[PDB]
Amino acid sequence: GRLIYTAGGYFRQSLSYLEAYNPSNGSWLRLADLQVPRSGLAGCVVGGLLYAVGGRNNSPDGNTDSSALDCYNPMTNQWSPCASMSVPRNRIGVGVIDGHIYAVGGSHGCIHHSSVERYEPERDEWHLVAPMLTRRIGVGVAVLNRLLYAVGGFDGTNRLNSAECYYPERNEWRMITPMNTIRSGAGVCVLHNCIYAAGGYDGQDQLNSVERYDVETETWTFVAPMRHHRSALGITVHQGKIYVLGGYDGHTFLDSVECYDPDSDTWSEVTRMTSGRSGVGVAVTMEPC
Ligand SMILES: CCC[C@@H]1CCCCN1C(=O)c1cccc(-c2cccc(-n3ncc(C(=O)O)c3C3CC3)c2)c1F
Ligand SMILES: [Cl-]
Repeated sequence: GRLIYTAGGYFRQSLSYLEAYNPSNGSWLRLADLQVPRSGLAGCVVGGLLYAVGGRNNSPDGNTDSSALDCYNPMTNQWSPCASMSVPRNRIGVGVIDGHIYAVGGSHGCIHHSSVERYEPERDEWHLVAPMLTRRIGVGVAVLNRLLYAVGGFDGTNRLNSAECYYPERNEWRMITPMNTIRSGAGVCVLHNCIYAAGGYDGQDQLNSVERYDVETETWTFVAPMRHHRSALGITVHQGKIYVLGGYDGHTFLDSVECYDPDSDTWSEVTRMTSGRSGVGVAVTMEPC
């Protein structure tokens, strides 16, 4: 079976937790801690390995933005460092295309990045690619049909409803239709032919709303809202269903995990994380041993 891995996050300070949830039986497993606490990171999987990318260690002894890439092997339950990115990237978004990891946007202190870089596991090397048209931190990233989408975020001055697409063979970014909602620190993922954007912060309030972009019609449509308003949520897809994990609702660091069934257009509570946290990294891969 395949598990939903949550890495890092934030509650009082940045966290080192790695925990795995099994939708088939409801169980949570605590696995090997990250070597360095981090929130505002992203997770992804390549070749069955789990990668934790970017973030920041918010800690009583100082705050340090992360350029780190670290690899977790479920076969061994061990974290291994990989090559670091060109720059620290807190509140990062990532996407995988053709076995390569794209790191998108994020912050380094007051620097809000438009830059983008690509990691090649076989070479353990990062290389910069074309920058986005917009500086974006708290950016949602997804991949559909081997194209990379950057959705919403914060540009240093304003939260954004805008979104853009990267065409790898042209090394070029182009704007797409903006969302109907300003969203920073949303969860963004792909399901079927659609890019979903769930929650986020609009400048005044945390959001429960969810909308999706159909690449064939170039339009965004709202679907059913989540049960919990949330920003800095984790999101992933497991067996054709969207899962959202944790985040902040303006009041509480949520332990709520919700899942979306596109066929019934309904959200339901599925489990609680072992403790409330925001700004996790999430991805799906095989069971450990
Ligand atoms: C010291 C951190 C406090 C912070 C902010 C105030 C509320 C308590 N805190 C969090 O819960 C938190 C902690 C770590 C990371 C994140 C995190 C993750 C991804 C994206 C963004 N992100 N990126 C742009 C924006 C924006 O506001 O436009 C955000 C916030 C709307 C989410 C933020 C956290 F939110
Ligand atoms: Cl932060």
